[PDB]
Amino acid sequence: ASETFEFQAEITQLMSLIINTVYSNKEIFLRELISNASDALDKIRYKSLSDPKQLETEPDLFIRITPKPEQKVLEIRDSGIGMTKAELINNLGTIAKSGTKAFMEALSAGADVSMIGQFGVGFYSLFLVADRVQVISKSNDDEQYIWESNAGGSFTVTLDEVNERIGRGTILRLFLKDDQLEYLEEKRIKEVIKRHSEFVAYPIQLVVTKEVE
Amino acid sequence: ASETFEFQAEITQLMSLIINTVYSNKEIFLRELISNASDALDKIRYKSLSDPKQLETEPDLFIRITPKPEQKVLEIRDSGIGMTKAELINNLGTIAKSGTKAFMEALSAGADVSMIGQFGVGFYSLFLVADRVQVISKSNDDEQYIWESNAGGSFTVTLDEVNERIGRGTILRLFLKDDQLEYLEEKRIKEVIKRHSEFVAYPIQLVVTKEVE
Ligand SMILES: COC1=C2C[C@@H](C)C[C@H](OC)[C@H](O)[C@H](C)/C=C(\C)[C@@H](OC(N)=O)[C@@H](OC)/C=C\C=C(/C)C(=O)NC(=C(c3ccco3)C1=O)C2=O
Ligand SMILES: COC1=C2C[C@@H](C)C[C@H](OC)[C@H](O)[C@H](C)/C=C(\C)[C@@H](OC(N)=O)[C@@H](OC)/C=C\C=C(/C)C(=O)NC(=C(c3ccco3)C1=O)C2=O
Ligand code: NI
Ligand code: NI
Ligand code: NI
Ligand code: NI
Ligand code: NI
Ligand code: NI
Repeated sequence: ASETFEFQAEITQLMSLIINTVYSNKEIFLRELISNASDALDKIRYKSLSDPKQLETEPDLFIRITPKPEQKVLEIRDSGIGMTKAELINNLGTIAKSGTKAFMEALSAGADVSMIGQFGVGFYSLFLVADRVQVISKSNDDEQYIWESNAGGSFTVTLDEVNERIGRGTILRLFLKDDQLEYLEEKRIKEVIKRHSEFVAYPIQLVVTKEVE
Repeated sequence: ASETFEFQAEITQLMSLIINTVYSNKEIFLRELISNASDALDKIRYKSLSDPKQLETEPDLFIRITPKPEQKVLEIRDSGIGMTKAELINNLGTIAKSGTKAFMEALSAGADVSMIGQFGVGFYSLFLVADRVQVISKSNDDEQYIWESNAGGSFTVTLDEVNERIGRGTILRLFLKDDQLEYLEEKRIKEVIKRHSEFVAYPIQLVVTKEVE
């Protein structure tokens, strides 16, 4: 029925630094979320070694990118390990994150945004291209939940009685900024993926809507 | 929380005649559901003439066909008028339907299955290719509901706390028979649509998943 949570202070700062920022190489947000997806797919594949039944909820391991042009939305789905309510809460904003400080200090010094991934806060690069995100997620150990943020000071978390059922995993639902609609285009997606996500152990799927004529 | 309803007797007979049937031209089920979609799109476009706000819930008028190969499922979506709980109940199985009798008598006499559409029971041709259907629907005048049938003697109707939100309209979710998986293939869909659905006033979209390599 949907709870509101406060962002740890530094995490709010990080998000502002990013959402309010010029910078050409915004395309990196795609490497970052594909990198996350991949990590999440590794984790369930590995968990499944001693627990084969964990795969039963969704046998197929993939990454799938669905531009929804109509809604100015882009979605990155993975059939990875997914995240519980508690995980969404703790890992995505309430708890003091590993390198949020360190990363901003590095930016102060002239570091390239590109590095965000190496500080373990790559997730937040999605604010380069988006003013709202929903992380929708289904872990084998909990119900499906939606974490939502507009880069403000808080996020909500809501039991998901609204989205298609993910069997297991996570959909990143990016509400793209108006200047950033190029990331809805098939050719632009293939380009970024080919150039900067060359070594991914899982198939990357791209959902394309074509009018039959 | 999901109610069970009985099929009017003749409607049960019709469904058996169809689901238990040889016959080459099964492809007609596609004409029939595209024909329905179109009718449903006409109806809201027309309703919108004196009530422009009816379009607000989903401004775009389209038909969209999404083969889900993984789940052996094919979906035909329309952004048409959609159907209420009561409508799903009355119009799709509990009430004595216009030409269900007449149509079966016509089949007894040697009529081609193709004609089902002209008896106003084309909907049931989907059992040519499918052993389970979910009709999921969102009318402007009610919540989203799922009507479900395996061709048996009954259907259920359930408040939809499980599927993506249709803004307005209907998704036909066909669980294809194992002999009928050709209707998952892009080329097969374009063929049937081009040959037998040549004159449709609305764009027909086909969702294709392609692996980026
Ligand atoms: C040491 O674990 C890792 C953490 C610490 C926890 C958050 C891990 C999570 O706990 C529940 C969980 O184990 C998930 C698998 C989470 C993943 C990676 C993502 O979700 C999925 N499923 O797509 C992502 O939301 C999309 C979640 C937040 C990640 C943020 C903050 C990051 O920028 N980076 C990050 C990692 C990483 C991997 C590759 C590049 O960076 C990473 O390995 C981490 O922060
Ligand atoms: C005189 O209205 C019509 C009826 C009688 C009522 C059912 C109408 C419905 O009441 C609420 C409603 O007005 C919807 C718009 C329903 C549509 C057409 C479909 O849903 C959508 N939205 O895709 C379909 O489920 C997919 C529903 C059942 C239809 C069956 C039984 C049919 O085989 N045929 C059929 C028509 C038809 C049109 C073209 C070819 O055949 C038709 O015009 C009819 O039965
Ligand atoms: Ni539009
Ligand atoms: Ni916007
Ligand atoms: Ni580049
Ligand atoms: Ni499979
Ligand atoms: Ni089956
Ligand atoms: Ni033909």
